[PDB]
Amino acid sequence: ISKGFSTQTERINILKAQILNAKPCVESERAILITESFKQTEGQPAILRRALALKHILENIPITIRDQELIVGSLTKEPRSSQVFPEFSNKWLQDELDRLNKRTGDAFQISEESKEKLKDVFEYWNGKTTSELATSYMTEETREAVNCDVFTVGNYYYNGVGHVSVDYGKVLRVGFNGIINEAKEQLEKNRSIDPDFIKKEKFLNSVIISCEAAITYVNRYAKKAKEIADNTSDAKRKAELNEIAKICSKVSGEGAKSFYEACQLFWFIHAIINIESNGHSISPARFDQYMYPYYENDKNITDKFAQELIDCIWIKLNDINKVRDEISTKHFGGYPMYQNLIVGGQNSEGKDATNKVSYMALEAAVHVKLPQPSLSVRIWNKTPDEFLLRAAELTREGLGLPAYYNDEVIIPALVSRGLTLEDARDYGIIGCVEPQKPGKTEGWHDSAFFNLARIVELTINSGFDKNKQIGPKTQNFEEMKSFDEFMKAYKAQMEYFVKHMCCADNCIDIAHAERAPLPFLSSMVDNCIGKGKSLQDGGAEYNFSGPQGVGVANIGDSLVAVKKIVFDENKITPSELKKTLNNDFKNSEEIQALLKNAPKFGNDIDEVDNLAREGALVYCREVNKYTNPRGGNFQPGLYPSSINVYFGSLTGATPDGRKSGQPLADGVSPSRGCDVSGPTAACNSVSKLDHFIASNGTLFNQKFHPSALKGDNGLMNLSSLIRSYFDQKGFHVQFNVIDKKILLAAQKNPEKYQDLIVRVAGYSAQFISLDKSIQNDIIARTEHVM
Amino acid sequence: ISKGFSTQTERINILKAQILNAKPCVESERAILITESFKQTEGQPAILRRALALKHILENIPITIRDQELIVGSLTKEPRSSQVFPEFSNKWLQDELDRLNKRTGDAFQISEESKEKLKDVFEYWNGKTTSELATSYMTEETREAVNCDVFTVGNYYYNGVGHVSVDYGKVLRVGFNGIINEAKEQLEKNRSIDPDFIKKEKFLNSVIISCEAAITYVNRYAKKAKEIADNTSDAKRKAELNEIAKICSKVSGEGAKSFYEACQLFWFIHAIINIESNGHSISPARFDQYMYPYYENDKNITDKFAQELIDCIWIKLNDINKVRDEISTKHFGGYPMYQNLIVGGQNSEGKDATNKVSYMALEAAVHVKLPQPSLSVRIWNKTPDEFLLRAAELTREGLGLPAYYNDEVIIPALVSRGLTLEDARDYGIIGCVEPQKPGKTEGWHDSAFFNLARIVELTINSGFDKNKQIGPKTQNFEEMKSFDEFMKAYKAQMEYFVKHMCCADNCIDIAHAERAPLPFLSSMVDNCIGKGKSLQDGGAEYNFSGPQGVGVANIGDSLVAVKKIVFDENKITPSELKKTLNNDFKNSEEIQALLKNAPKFGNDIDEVDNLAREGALVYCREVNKYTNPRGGNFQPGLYPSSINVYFGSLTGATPDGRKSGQPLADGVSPSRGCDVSGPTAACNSVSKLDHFIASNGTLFNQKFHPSALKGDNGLMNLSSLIRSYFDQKGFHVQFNVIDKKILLAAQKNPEKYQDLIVRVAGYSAQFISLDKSIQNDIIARTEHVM
Repeated sequence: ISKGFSTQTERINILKAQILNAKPCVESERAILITESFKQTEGQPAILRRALALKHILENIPITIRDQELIVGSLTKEPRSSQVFPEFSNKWLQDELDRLNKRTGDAFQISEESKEKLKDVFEYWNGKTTSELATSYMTEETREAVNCDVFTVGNYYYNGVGHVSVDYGKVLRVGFNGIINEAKEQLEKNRSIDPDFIKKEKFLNSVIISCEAAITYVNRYAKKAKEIADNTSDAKRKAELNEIAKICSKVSGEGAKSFYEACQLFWFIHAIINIESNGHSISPARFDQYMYPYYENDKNITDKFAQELIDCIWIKLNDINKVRDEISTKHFGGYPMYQNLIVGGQNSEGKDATNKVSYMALEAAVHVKLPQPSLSVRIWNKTPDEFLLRAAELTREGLGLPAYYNDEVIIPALVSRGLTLEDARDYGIIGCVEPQKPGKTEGWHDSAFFNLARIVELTINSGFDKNKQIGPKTQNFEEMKSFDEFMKAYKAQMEYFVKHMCCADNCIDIAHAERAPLPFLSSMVDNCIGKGKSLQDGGAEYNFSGPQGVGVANIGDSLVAVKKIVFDENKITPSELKKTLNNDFKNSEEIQALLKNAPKFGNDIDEVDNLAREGALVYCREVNKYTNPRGGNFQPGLYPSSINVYFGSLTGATPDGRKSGQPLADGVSPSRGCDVSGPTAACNSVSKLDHFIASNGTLFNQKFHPSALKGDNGLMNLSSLIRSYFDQKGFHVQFNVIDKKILLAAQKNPEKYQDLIVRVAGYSAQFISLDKSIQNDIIARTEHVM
Repeated sequence: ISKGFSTQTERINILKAQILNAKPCVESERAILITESFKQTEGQPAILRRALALKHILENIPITIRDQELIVGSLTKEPRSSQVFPEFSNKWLQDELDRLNKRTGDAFQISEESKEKLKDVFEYWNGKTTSELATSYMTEETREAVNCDVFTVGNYYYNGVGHVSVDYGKVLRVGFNGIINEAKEQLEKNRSIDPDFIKKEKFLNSVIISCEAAITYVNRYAKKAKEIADNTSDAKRKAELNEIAKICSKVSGEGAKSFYEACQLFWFIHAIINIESNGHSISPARFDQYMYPYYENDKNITDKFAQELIDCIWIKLNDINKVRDEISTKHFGGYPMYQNLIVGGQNSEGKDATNKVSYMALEAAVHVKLPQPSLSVRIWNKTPDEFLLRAAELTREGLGLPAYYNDEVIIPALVSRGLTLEDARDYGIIGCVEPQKPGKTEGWHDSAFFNLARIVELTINSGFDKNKQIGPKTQNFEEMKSFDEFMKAYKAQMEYFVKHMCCADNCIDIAHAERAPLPFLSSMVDNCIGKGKSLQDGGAEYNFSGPQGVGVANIGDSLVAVKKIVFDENKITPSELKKTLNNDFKNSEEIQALLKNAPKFGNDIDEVDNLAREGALVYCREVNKYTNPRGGNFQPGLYPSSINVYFGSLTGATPDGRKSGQPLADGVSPSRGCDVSGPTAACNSVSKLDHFIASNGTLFNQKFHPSALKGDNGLMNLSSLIRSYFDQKGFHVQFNVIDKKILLAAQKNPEKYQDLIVRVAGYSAQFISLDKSIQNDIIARTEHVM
């Protein structure tokens, strides 16, 4: 049953326009301030330096209240802009200062004045960043493996970590004063003559200073609100501002006690986190679970105003941005922050937890129609039908939202990783598809991207690449007589690179703990205050590291091709295939056709599906061998953000028929046009993979022609498709519902399609802000009907 | 049976004249070099920065070979001068640049050029020293306790740690190449995917770089030797310089294989240690045990040359110097380095270990007659009579040498602190009187000086001092009715300050580990290479921290006076005594007389000797409660260097009759002229203290009139005095044998007595280089006869 969606107030349109009409730029205030503070704390421990720096920033950072805002708090003067974080890395910025506004995608403006002020910043931070210490900790062998174009650990290397869902619920209940009082109590409790207390004390004091600075920050908006009110004409806007001033004053240090207060305090928590560090994927998680109580108890609010407040937060979540270097930008195209917000699911007791706020979140997506937040819904055996159908309506809107997650697979997967059953049932998603128990984890849910297809090249070329032996010298492909020998060489190549990728991640882990322990963020994740340790030092109850494998379909299709055509049927000799591949099928399209016609993943053909499964398993098993410095384990992920295009441009021709330089498959999805047996057959193939071991998450994309979702019948079919895929143990699925014509038009006349939103992989983005190479990949994806 | 001493070669007199005619100065080379290197290693981990800095220093530090030297290696161009160590502290130097000349005590010259060059040094190291981080780690309350004249933790706060006896024996056998290969083997052993290996690898690589730098340092001298030889006329000196070149070449990286090579390699090890850090008390320890094998196996050497070589080392040990701030200089007056070298004793099997070299060491002291090294002898039940008598002859020479140590007390004391019986039996002395198992310890043997008399003052004034409550507000003295109430208040004051002294020590401990881990020094102490941890990080097998209590006699005499005169006989009320003390006995000498006539420590009077024991035990028991960041325990020591005088000037009048500002007693010695019952009665009193608990060492001074050691009979009396004191469980004892008239003359005409050496406390010094206040204290010490 289609119910349709309500309409947003005019204010929502005003606010939305602010985001879309904004010209993304790089501001310099924060960079100046943090450098300023660090110059004065040279003789203080890192944790105190971080606390004092946050304090200096929050007391001097410019304060902005955009016109018509109900929820205030902006990190940059210009909307949808980015601050700078010199503490992690900055030389890349110094190199790109003049070509930032010359980008085809993810372009950023920067005044001549800002360029001038950053000079001193670059000068001071030379050798004092986390990225430089990280490099120093790595062995020479690891530094080389890092530059072989097999994997990339740049995410946490060039910028902050993030990828966490803080315990918003706790802070909303006790406010910043509560966090302070808790730290003060621990300080009293653990007082001791034991040397260990020395460092624990500095950590706790750092937490106090941080939350105190947070209280100052909120008060600053409180004062600014009045100054605007006193000089605003119409009593309506004046009245709203006086309310804002009043609300900010209360949630200044106290906990929320009304829905409005809860919304504002929630935003300040989220905002401050993004000022302390620029790691993205700061996910609100189960927003409907911790916000509902405040909605239910507020006896003076109307559902209309409650909805408007929510719509404002949806818009504020879009105001945050982050500038990355040229290369990294290809890994995260479309100004993505990946702030995942999930709705629905079950509670810790195993009962359904759908509530009104669950539905208001879905409604907001339609009211705002912006890339953020990354709206998601949890599905389980007892998911109410109305809820799943309502999510289906949203999907039909063509925003790529929401992403669907299967409780039936994730819960068991999390418990096997060490979470209690209660914590597992209460999971939220971080960034793209990474599950975690909110308020208790330091997951590092995206510590690297690993190119699986690249390993196939190395196996065929015995570790030799370009003009150097970059990987182990495994058995020559030419001398192989069985597929087993190929699989052993494949595993040997896999083992070597996974080892160095993880080792590299651990050096970066150490660097962050050594130069950038986060006092503020740590105060909201369990055990940090109790243990007197930061997140970087293992204070979290649960600790993980999550590296992503990219090219699942390419690996499955390649292995079956080598197995069937070379070793089984002997149509080609190893020596012939190797030459053909190294030559990119030049003067040998007969062999390419033979490869392209081989069985392909995504058609419910077990012979290939099982090799895609096994190929991925070799990767996942290698990752499970590793441990991080925080005492946690590494767990495999299979998602790609937008790196499948970049990775593909660095990979030669592969045994599945793909020509050199072409994009790799996205997530665990079948390759372009290879899934020619319908949506269902494709879901059956994907569900054959091991979605339990890849506990860091797997991503599955599917694109339907609009006609497939028309009418109630269309909604019914989408629900069946989803349920059927999840019953077979699928991890996640999300859908694009657009006509190819609209996308093509967008490429011709961007000006006319500024509000066009499309799903990339785990997140939605403004289509015209994506590089052409990413746009084309999306356009080329298989299009299904039901 | 006196045997007199042989005569040194003319060369020794020439080398000796170099030290005495030198004018101590502060050079700037090292300061410039380490600063330059640190600017280039900003992005490296601390351990690597320290390794690279040592490398840069050793490759560019001026090389110097003084005339007629047989053993080469000089740390400063000008003899007996000091290099600078900005990494620990340096602001104090900036403040004293212009008054280093005007000193009455340890005066240092500094060129106008050096002053200019240090400007950059001061500017760069701001906030980057160990002292600044140490302060930052301390709490508010601890910082205050540190600045109220009760104790001082300045030693390891302003400069390096040191106070260690490296495993010289090992390096002499395997050479620097041996250490390097051992580190390389460990690197291959421990190599694993475990995150912990990351930091261990950096440490081991740091060790390699350091030993490699040490190798090139030795080679630079090899090259310089020739460069000089090619420019010297008389074939005799030319031949020596060519021989020096050969030796430095072999010993360059390999172990010694002749007495000469052993002597030269020994000095290089010692010298380089003093280039990496300026922590003093770098003690050669059992020189006779590890040097004897090389002497015995050398078949081409004569005892005359072997002795000359030893005399050369003796002179070289006097070439090293260290500048300290005005205040610290009062704690360590006389240009002291406290390099303790000990001979005799038993081996790990419990058999006597006296050997030929044991005697050559004693002989060397008479040949050179300089303040260093701090010669000592080990004495036990089976010590050969000839040996003890020969040591007695040396004592008669009046150099203050040698210090005597009782194996019968020390061995048991060390075993109770955790050392195996074998390690304890192989102890050597660090600095003044601090015992340790060489090559396996990080003892921190002089982490602080605690003023015991000051606690008595705070007990009487209820923690109120000057114009503020600095200590606990213990029971008001005026309302005390029994001695028990007094002791309880005394313990309460003691507890409070010992707690903060130790906590402060722990913060400094952490600071050194965080900013100054030593790669080179650590490589020669057991478990460091094996554990992949530096000395500062707990790599040593044995770990301790040793704070010194000062004013034992003053505490004993004060407690018996309060007990007897006030509580037992009621001659005066508490209120009256308190008033009289705060008034420094003004217009109440009748009361002072009464206090001075009360029983005094040092006369074999149990009533007072026991309160001296008990008063000291309160201090010792408090210290035992604490542990350091390296997993070790704190152990009490009772010695004062020269701080008894400084501490005295900061202490008001005390209940024993001592007027405000007067020196406190030295070590465990009776106060000036209170021991009026002969040397034996004094020894009996001191032996009543608990010398086992004060495992960090106790110091006992005694001064005899020259007539007491005249003739063989005099030598036998001294042997019996020593035997009796040790049989009664005394820890240590040393004697000054000098005529009062000579010291007074030296004060009147310094120029005439430049070679006059006298015993301060645990070390001998050049009398004229000592400040007048310290000179007078020594002159005022009780003079005994036998």
